[PDB]
Amino acid sequence: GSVQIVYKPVDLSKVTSKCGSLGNIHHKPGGGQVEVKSEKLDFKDRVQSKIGSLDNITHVPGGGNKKIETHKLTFRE
Amino acid sequence: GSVQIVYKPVDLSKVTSKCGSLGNIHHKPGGGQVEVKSEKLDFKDRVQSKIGSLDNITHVPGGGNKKIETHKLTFRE
Amino acid sequence: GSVQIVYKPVDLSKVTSKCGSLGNIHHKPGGGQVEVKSEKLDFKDRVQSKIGSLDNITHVPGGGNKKIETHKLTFRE
Amino acid sequence: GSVQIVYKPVDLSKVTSKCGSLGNIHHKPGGGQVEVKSEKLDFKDRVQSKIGSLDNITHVPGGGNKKIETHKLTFRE
Amino acid sequence: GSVQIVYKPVDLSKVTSKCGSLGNIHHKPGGGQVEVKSEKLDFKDRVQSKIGSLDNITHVPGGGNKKIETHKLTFRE
Amino acid sequence: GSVQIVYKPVDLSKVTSKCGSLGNIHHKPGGGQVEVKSEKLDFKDRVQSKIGSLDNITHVPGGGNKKIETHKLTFRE
Amino acid sequence: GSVQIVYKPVDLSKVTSKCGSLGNIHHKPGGGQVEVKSEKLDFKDRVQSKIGSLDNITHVPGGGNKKIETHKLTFRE
Amino acid sequence: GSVQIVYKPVDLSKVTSKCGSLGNIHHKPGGGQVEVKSEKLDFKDRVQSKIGSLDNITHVPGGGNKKIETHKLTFRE
Amino acid sequence: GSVQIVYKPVDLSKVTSKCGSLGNIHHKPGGGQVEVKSEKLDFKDRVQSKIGSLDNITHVPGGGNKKIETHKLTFRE
Amino acid sequence: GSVQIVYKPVDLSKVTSKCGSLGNIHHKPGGGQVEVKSEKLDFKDRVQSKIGSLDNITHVPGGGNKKIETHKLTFRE
Repeated sequence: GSVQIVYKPVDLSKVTSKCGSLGNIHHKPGGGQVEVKSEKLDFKDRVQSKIGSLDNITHVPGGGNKKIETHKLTFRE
Repeated sequence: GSVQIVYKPVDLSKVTSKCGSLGNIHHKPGGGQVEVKSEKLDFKDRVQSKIGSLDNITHVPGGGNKKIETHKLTFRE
Repeated sequence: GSVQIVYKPVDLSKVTSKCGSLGNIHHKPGGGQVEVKSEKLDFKDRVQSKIGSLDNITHVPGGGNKKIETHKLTFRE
Repeated sequence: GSVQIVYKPVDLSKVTSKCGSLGNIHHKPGGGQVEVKSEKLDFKDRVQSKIGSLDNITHVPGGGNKKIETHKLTFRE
Repeated sequence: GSVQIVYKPVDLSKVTSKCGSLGNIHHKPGGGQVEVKSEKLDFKDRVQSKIGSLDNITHVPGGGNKKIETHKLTFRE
Repeated sequence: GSVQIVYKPVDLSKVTSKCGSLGNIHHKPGGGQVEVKSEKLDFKDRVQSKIGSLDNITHVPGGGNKKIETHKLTFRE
Repeated sequence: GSVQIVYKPVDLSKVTSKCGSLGNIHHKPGGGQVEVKSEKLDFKDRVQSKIGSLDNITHVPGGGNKKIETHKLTFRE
Repeated sequence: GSVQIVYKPVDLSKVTSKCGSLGNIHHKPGGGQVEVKSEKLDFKDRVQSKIGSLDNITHVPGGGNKKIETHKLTFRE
Repeated sequence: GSVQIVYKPVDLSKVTSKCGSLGNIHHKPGGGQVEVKSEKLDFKDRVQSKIGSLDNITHVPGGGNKKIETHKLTFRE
Repeated sequence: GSVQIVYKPVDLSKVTSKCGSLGNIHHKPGGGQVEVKSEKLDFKDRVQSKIGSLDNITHVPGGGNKKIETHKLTFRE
């Protein structure tokens, strides 16, 4: 029993953007107050906890085009 | 018993955008107050917890076109 | 018993957008107050919890076109 | 017993939009107050809980065209 | 039983962006206050905890185009 | 014409209060938002204006007994 | 014409208070946002204006007994 | 015409307070945001203006008994 | 015409307070943000302006008893 | 015309306070941000301006009893 597998995907996609002028952005967060209480904490795996945070993020990219592509081939016998 | 598999998808997609002028954005969060109470915490897996947060995000991309593409081929015997 | 499988999908889709001028956006959240109480917490899987949050998000992309495409081929014997 | 399978879908769809001018958007949330009480919490699966939140989202994309396409081929013997 | 596997995906994708002028960005976070209490902490895995943080991030890239591509081939006998 | 005026009021009043125990008071205002617009403003007298305010007052006195007493004698000829 | 005026008011008032125990007071204002617009402002007298304020006052006196007493005698000829 | 004026008010008032124990007071203001706009400002008198303020006052006196007493005698001819 | 004026007020008032124990006071202001705009400012009198302030005051006196007393005698001819 | 004026007020007032123990005071201001804009400023009188300030005051006196007393006698002819 012969098994033949051909895996030749083709991609020619394009992801572009144009923006003539970009600016004049104001970000003025007005403070705040946060309080958290805990006693026991157990993390044993791929964990990404985030406890008691006060964050401000100003994200202004001229591009920001995102492309994700995943290929997977599994063979079992 | 011979098995033949051909896997040749073709992609020529395009994802574009045009924006002549972009700006004059005002973000003024007015504070706040948050309180959380816990005692026991057990995370053992692919967890993404987020406890007691006060966040402000200003996200202004000139592009921001997103493309996700996944291929998968599983063979069992 | 010979088995022949041909998998050649074709895609030429396009997802575009045009916007001559974009701006003059005001975001003024007026604070707030949130309180949460818990004692026992067990997360063991692909969990995405989010407890006790006060968030403001200003999302202004000039593009923002999203395309998701998934292919899957499973063979069993 | 020979089995022949041909899988060649064709797509040439387009999803576009035009907007000459876009702006002058005001978002003024007037605060609030939320309180939640719990003691036992067990999440063991693909869960997406969200407990005790006060959120404001201002989403203004110049594009925002969304396209989702999924292909699946299952073979059993 | 001979097994032949051909794995020749082709990629010619492009991810570009143009932005004529970009600037005039103001980020003025107004302080804050955060307090966290815990006693026991056990992390034994790929953990990425983050406890009690007050962060401000100003992220302004002229490019910022992101591309992620993963290939995987598993053979079992 | 002789005029005789005798002005001898007598006061022995008492204003007391007793409170054995006083406490456990919670004041949690949930933010808000107020906007006022004006152009011309003229105040020329004993004025006590108050324009565009967002106030929270927590007033807990153990005493708080108030006594006001005014005497006035006017003579004309 | 002889005029005789006697002005001998008597006061023996008392204003007291007792409070055995006083405490456990929580004041947690949740932020806010206020905006005022004006162009012309003229104050020429005993004025006590207050424009565009965001105030929190926690007033806890153990006493706080207030007494106001005014005497006035006017003679004209 | 002889004029005789006798002005002998008597005061023996007392203003006291007792408080056995006083404490455990929490004041946690959660930020905020205030904006004021003006162009012309003229104050020529006993004025007490206060423009664009964000204040927090924690006033805890063990006493705090206030007494105001004013005497006035005006003679005209 | 002889004029006789006798001005002998008597005061024996007392203003006291007792507080056995006083403490455990927490003051935690959570920041904020204030902005004021003006161009013309004219103050020519007993003025007490206060423009664009962010203040926190923690006032804890063990005493704090206040007494104000004013006498005035005006004679005209 | 002889004029006789006798001005002999008597004061024996007392203003006291007792506080057995006083302490354990925490003052933790969480920053902030204030901005003021002006161009013309004219002060010609008894003025007490205060522009663009960020102040924290911790005032803890063991005494703090205040007494104000003013006498005035005006004679005209």
